[PDB]
Amino acid sequence: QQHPTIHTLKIETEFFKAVKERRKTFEIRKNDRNFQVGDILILEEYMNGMYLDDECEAEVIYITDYAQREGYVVLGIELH
Amino acid sequence: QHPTIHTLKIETEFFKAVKERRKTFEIRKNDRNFQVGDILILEEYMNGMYLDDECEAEVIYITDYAQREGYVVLGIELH
Ligand SMILES: C[As](C)(=O)[O-]
Ligand SMILES: C[As](C)(=O)[O-]
Repeated sequence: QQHPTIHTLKIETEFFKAVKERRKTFEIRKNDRNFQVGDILILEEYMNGMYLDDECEAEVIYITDYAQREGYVVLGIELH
Repeated sequence: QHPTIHTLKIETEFFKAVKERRKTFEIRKNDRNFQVGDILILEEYMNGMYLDDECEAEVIYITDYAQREGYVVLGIELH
C-alpha cells in the first residue's frame, strides 16, 4: 500500500539551517523526480560547492503547484 | 508597535489542510508587506460562501525563491 521514494537533494547552508530549526517547513523544487506525498527527502547540507557532512530527513506531507512557474512545486515537509 | 494582523480568505480544501497541519505554508501576492512575526487570520470560504470558521497562524518564514513577480511563499505556524 505504501512505497515511498527516497530522494537525496543538496540544500544550501542558509536553507538547511532554516529547515533544521523548523522555521522553513517546505522545499521549492523542480518536479523532475515525480515527487509524491509520503516520499522522503534526505537534505544534505552544501556550501560553496562542497558537502558539509550534515543532513536531515523529512517526509513530503503536501504538494502543490499553485502559482508556481512551469515545472516547479512546493513540497510541504515534516522533519524527522 | 506590534506585528500586523492580516485577514485572508481560504477555500475549505486548504483550510482543512492547514488545520490538520498538512499544509504549513501560504502562497500569496506580497501586496501586504508581509513580515516574519505577522499574524494571519484565515477565514474559511467555499464557492463564495463564508463558512463561519477561521484559524490563526504566525508567519515564521518568507521567501520569493523561484516565485512569479510579486509572489511569496509564507511559512506559517498554526496556533
Ligand atoms: C531554496 As529551497 C530549494 O531549499 O526550497
Ligand atoms: C492555496 As493558498 C492561497 O491557501 O497557498
